Parts: sequence; structure tokens; C-alpha cells
Amino acid sequence: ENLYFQGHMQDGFLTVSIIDATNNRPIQNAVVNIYSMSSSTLYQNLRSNESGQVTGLVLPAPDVDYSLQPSDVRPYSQYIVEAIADGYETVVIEGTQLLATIEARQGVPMSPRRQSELIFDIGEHTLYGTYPPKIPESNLKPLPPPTGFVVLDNPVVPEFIVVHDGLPEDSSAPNYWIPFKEYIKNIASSEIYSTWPEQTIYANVIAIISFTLNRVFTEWYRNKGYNFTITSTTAYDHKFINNRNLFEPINVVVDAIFNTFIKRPPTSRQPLLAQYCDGQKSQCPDQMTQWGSKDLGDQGYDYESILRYFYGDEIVFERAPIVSGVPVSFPGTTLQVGSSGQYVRTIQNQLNAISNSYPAVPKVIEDGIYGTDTENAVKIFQGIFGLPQSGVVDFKTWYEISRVYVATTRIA
Repeated sequence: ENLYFQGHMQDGFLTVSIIDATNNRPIQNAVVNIYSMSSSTLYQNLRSNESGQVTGLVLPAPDVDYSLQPSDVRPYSQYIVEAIADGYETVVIEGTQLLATIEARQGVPMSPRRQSELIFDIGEHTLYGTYPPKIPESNLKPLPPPTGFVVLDNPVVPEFIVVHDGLPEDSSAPNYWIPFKEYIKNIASSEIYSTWPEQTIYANVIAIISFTLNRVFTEWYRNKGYNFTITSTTAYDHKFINNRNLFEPINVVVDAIFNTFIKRPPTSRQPLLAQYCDGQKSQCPDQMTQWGSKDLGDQGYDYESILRYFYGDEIVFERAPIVSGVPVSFPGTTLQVGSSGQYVRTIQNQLNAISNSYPAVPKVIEDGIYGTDTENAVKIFQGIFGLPQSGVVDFKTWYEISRVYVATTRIA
């Protein structure tokens, strides 16, 4: 006797992206099967398109209401996604998590080669499952003295994070090189539900970035003699799940503010080691509660006041330099039809390169004039990587282009 009948299901959406793990190139015409979780078929023999994608799948998901309050019911569905493709070792993803009204994006990296298969398993979301609580720890850490290079004396967004999938002291756990923005998206997809108010996603993603960039900037684990940047566990850091699916509302937020962080006191060099907790299973004062920032989201607060409410009035928001592996930075003005010059020529040069791996991206004359041709290439590109198809190269589209350009021009 809930709102409806117990068992009621809504539509949540899915897009599957199949990429060759050795060169990041999309795989076309792979088979994609979907199953449920007891387990039975739902979709059979889906074929990936020329961008390696099968888009717009529709899958049942619990009532969205279960993800807007603390609940005993799992607020998301779990599915199995199977990718098969000739020449490639098959990949099964178990536990792909679907939220009603929202697009889940599942990435499938396949390696080239007989009867072996890769199984990635996605555990329970931290807001639902039970995970070891976060070992308490100080918010500010010691630093080496300033070398006087200012960019070196202050946080910069690295290009990669080296994640240790296990406790720090378990030397047998694997280390993965994750691109920064895919890292933050993976943490956020397990820490919050993307059916949450926009301003609440922003404020939680900035806490995640402050934390993560404090591990990077203080070189926490290297100066303790480990060969990694952060671990995947909830006790020392936050829950990272290799190849879990990301969510569209979270991806667009991160694309937009992935270099923004908290400083407290405002004179800090290092970003605040911003810590949180859900706020039902566990309390944590002087810090942020995930469920508590949802309330303030519901009550219409913006993100600077959500964070200032949990961490204090005096905090300031900083934007860190970004190493993207293209030695040009976004110039601070959106490029669009009409624009001209070297930044436009650089966009067109990157998109043409990308289009050798993603032929859906039509080619453009590389002349430095942002014409209809370029706006159409940017709209198709945006559409492939889950971005609003404004056809406009603002900050978030700039670094997404650089990210794919590098990912596909790296080994081949």
C-alpha cells in the first residue's frame, strides 16, 4: 500500500558505449544483450552503431520517489550488460544501476584477443548498501615549502588519477589510471543519486573534487611510499567501482565544474579535504551530510550556500589550472559561429582527428573560422559524449574535446 502497488516500475534510460580498450576507438556492430537481476532476457542482439553506441534503451526502474528520501527499498534497478564482438574478449557488466526518469550511461571497454570473459561487478550504491565508515582524518595536511612557481605551489587538476582498488596496505590490489573527469563522475555516481536537485549535485561534486585534489596536491599516498594517488575504499577515501555506469545529470555537472574546489581558510594553498556522509546510517558534524544537502536542494538553495552551510561562510571557491595533455587552455570566452582565430583552428584540428575514430563527426576545413560546418561537428560530438548539443564550444565542451582527442590519438 505505498503510493501505488508494491512492485511498481517506471522508465529509466540507458546508453551503452563500446570502445576498444587499446586505442579508445568505438567498436561498431558489437552485440549487446541486457538481462535482469533469478535473471532473464530483456534485450537481445542489439547492434552498436558507428560511434560504438546503442542509445535510448528503456528499462524499468523503481518509483523515483524511493531515491528522494532515505528508504528501505533499493531505489534503482540492476541489470546485466553483455558485449560480444569478433576479435574481442567478451565483457559482462553485472549490476548496472538504473534510476527512473534519468539516463544511465554504461561504458564497455573490450580488449582484443578464447572462452575467457571479463566480468565487472557493480556493488551497491553507498546510499543504500552498507560500507565501512570513513576513518576520521584532518581537513588540512602539511605541505612542502613553496618553490615560488605559483602554479607548482598550488593545486592543478592532473590528467589522470591512479586508483588503488583496495586498502592502502594490501599490495596485491590493482592500480588503475583513470582520467580525472571520469574519476569524479564514478565517485559521484556512487555517492549521490542523480535524480537529486541540480544545485545539490553541484555542491556534492565540488566536495568530491576538493577531497580528490587534496589527495593529489598533498601527494598523500606517494609521500607515504605507496605508488598510487587514492584508494577505492570508503574507509580512507570514497567508493570507486571500476567500469560502473555514470549518469547523465552528473556528467554534465562535472564537465562544467571539474576544476572548482573549496578553500578554508580562504588563505589556504591546499583545497579543503571535504568530507561527507549520508546522514541516516551515519552522522558527521562540521561536515556535509548527503541527505542534508538534498533538503537544502529541495528548499531552493544554490550550491555555494549549500557548502557554506555545512563547511562555513568564509570558504572560497577556486578554479585550478587543468593539465589536459593538449598544451592550449580554454581562453575564457565561448567560441561559436562568428568566432575566428587560433583557438577555432585548434578545435577544428582536434575534431578532425577525433573523426578518424568517430566517423559520425563530419570533417571540417581547418581554416580557423567557426562556421556552420564546425557548429554541426560540435553538435554531433556533444551528442555522442552526453553533452547538451548547443553546437557551441564553452568550457565544458572544450575540455571534453581535448579529452577525446587525446584518448584517441594516444597509441593509434
